[PDB]
Amino acid sequence: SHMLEMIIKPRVRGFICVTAHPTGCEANVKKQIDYVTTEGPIANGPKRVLVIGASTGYGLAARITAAFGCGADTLGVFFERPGEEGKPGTSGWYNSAAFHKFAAQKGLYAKSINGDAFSDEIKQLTIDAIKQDLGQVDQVIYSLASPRRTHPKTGEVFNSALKPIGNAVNLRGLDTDKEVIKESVLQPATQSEIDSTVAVMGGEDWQMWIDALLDAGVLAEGAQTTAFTYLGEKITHDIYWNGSIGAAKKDLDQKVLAIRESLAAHGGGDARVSVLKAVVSQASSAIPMMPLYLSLLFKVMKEKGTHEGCIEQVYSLYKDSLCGDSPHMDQEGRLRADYKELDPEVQNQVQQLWDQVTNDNIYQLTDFVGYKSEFLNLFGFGIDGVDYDADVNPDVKIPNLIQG
Ligand SMILES: NC(=O)C1=CN([C@@H]2O[C@H](COP(=O)(O)OP(=O)(O)OC[C@H]3O[C@@H](n4cnc5c(N)ncnc54)[C@H](O)[C@@H]3O)[C@@H](O)[C@H]2O)C=CC1
Ligand SMILES: CCCCCCc1ccn(Cc2cccc(N)c2C)c(=O)c1
Ligand code: NA
Repeated sequence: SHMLEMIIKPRVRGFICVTAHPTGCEANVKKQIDYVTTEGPIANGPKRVLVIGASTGYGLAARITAAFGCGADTLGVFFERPGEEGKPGTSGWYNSAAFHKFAAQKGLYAKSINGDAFSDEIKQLTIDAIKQDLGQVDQVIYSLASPRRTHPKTGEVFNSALKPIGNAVNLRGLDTDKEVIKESVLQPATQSEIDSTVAVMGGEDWQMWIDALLDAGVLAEGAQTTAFTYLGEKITHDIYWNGSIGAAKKDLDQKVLAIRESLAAHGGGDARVSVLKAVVSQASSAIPMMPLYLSLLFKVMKEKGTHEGCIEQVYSLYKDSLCGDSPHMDQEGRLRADYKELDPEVQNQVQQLWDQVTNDNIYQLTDFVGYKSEFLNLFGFGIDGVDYDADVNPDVKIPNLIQG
């Protein structure tokens, strides 16, 4: 059986960790669950939840909160690679395998669909799943993060860009491989790259989802949907909020209105763009700015007692705003969970440290240690009480997994 099993260690290829540890991912999922159950149940939550992008990061945390905080039956959709012999699957695959296992232990429904959520096919499989099992869903979480989209009608492949708009920008960053503070310049996005980014990360596909569920009649009265967004501090504004990715996020703000209008006449349902804080994710070393900003932010927020990851954010988002008696609303009608990051004193401290960090003082000025630990945690590595010396079978299976 040693030929079918292997010792799995991190392998970092060009800022991407290309391995994932199944036992560690299970431990990470369990830790997120134990957080939710320790904090306690959430009153008045949805009971039948569809999460689009349910295998990692914020969508995973939404699934865990819905299931183990609100007691929801959950249907998840994601796009992940199964493990095979000699070849660890993606962290999201192992995460979902662990979710299904823990859901069943607690007697909660868990079914998942692995495939392209941008396609009509997957929307159909999802509809069919709800009809057979749930009747309808009360809540739809939209949490896809993707670099590309195949348009379901036209077949066109759109690619997102992470560029400023207008002028080129100098962005200070941390190269996590060489452990050097260094700057690079990004050229402004072309109108074409802006439209492509809005096609991928804007709100059309979210619309196509809520319309497809409606046209099939699988949405309960008083239903609710939310898509996640990031606004960030002024230091991220040039590249994020006012760049190509921010153009996409602003498209979401123009989608959420037609969404809310349709659900509000439908038993007083509701729809909101929800704004969340920056966290370490699979794509954090997309641009070396993110690791530097996270390392700084983690240190500052830890000194204030306010540091959080995905599960802490989404638990509050559900308890305070999605299901709570005091929604934390902004001037635009967005739900906000990100205010501890945007606190003026935090921004100021992060901004002051930003111009001071050098190769020599990274560990004295920042929580780069913490960034690295959370980044490895995502793939199931560096976790407490996991025996990393033991052989493991990378081919972990998932019951009630529809493969599309
Ligand atoms: N990571 C961060 O600091 C923040 C992210 N957000 C927003 O939260 C949302 C979730 O992002 P993360 O948690 O970072 O992403 P992530 O990479 O952890 O997860 C994205 C999910 O999308 C799924 N997915 C990607 N392409 C898909 C496809 N074609 N079809 C089906 N599933 C697909 C992945 O399987 C995964 O379940 C995004 O809208 C992001 O912009 C909001 C605030 C900050
Ligand atoms: C400089 C770091 C500040 C940005 C951190 C918050 C953040 C981090 C990741 N993402 C997802 C994302 C951001 C940028 C490019 C791409 N492709 C994707 C999927 C967000 O939307 C938001
Ligand atoms: Na997600």
